[PDB]
Amino acid sequence: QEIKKLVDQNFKPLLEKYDVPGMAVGVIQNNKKYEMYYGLQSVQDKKAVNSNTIFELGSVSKLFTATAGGYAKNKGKISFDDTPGKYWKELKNTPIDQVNLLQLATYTSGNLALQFPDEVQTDQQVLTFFKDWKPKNPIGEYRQYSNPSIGLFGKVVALSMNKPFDQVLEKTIFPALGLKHSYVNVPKTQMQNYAFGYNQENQPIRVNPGPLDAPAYGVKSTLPDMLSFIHANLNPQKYPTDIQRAINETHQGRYQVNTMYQALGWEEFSYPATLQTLLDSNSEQIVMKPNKVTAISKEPSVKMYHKTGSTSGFGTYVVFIPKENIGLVMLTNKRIPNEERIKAAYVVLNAIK
Ligand SMILES: *[B@]([O])([C][N]S(=O)(=O)C1=C(C(F)(F)F)[C]=C(C2=NN=N[N]2)[C]=[C]1)OP([O])([O])=O
Repeated sequence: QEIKKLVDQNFKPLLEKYDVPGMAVGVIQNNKKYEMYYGLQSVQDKKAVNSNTIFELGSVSKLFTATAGGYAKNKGKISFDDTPGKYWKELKNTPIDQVNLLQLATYTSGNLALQFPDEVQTDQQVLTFFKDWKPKNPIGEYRQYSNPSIGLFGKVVALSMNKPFDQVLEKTIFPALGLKHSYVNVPKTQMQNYAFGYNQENQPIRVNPGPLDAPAYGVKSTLPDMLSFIHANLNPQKYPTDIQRAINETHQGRYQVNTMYQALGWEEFSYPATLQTLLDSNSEQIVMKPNKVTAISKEPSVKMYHKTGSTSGFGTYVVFIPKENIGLVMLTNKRIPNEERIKAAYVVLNAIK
């Protein structure tokens, strides 16, 4: 009743403030979905954002990679104590076959940065990168937010399931989540629904191919689909047994970096959380530098979870709180500062609770 008015108060000004052509905000509360749409999926085409608009999720893709890993661990196909060598035959007995599937997933190999270097691109020279991989920091002790790390994990998960990564998500994970319009590759019959992203010059753009892009930042979805994914995270008991387990796996905190608990993809906090706690989670320091991990001391009673994502032309934020049975999704076709994403959501979900 007030939900639409709250989103209007808190999300709608951001379109003018950052010259964002288009935005989709979804709220799910007590199993009722609310969708709110603003502006255009394509400026040049004057095509409006609607329930069919496909946006790039950026690193919110990692939540799908994490979920696919939980599914594989609960079908017996993998173990999070394993190392890559067990699956990627060409890496076995190399120094990367010393780091385990969990550590890759949660960014602790000691020696992986946010990107593969630009020169790495083909299937052949990704293999060579990890062959010549040599340690630096103490395996398992330092959190380094990393596309190569989680990418490796996804590629491994795919190996364990026999099928390439793109097929794991589209033939296995997305259907098991009831998602009808989420893709690693947008088919031809859906290109008309794929938004333009818009860069900082407001030029229209879409995501560039890169090494192990699919598992790290390569998923595209709609607002109804993302609201179903949040529904699943809030109420997994209803889903097939194996995806229930996969989902519960993604909620288990593994370590803390001060006040952010790292789960499989999801960031976890004690609920209620202060706004500032939610922001610090995505600081330069956490995001860009290595940081020393600490074991979980206070196991939070009531937990919330979040994740940001960005491609060059798109912004995503996703948040849910199990015990309040509430969640939010924001999708945009121009990046806005992570902090503005996190803050508007804070004010809406509080105002409703
Ligand atoms: B993720 O979405 C990964 N972010 S990223 O920083 O590695 C990244 C970006 C961008 F800089 F936008 F974030 C963009 C692209 C891109 N590739 N082709 N077109 N754009 C790839 C990676 O997590 P967070 O939210 O922390 O940035």
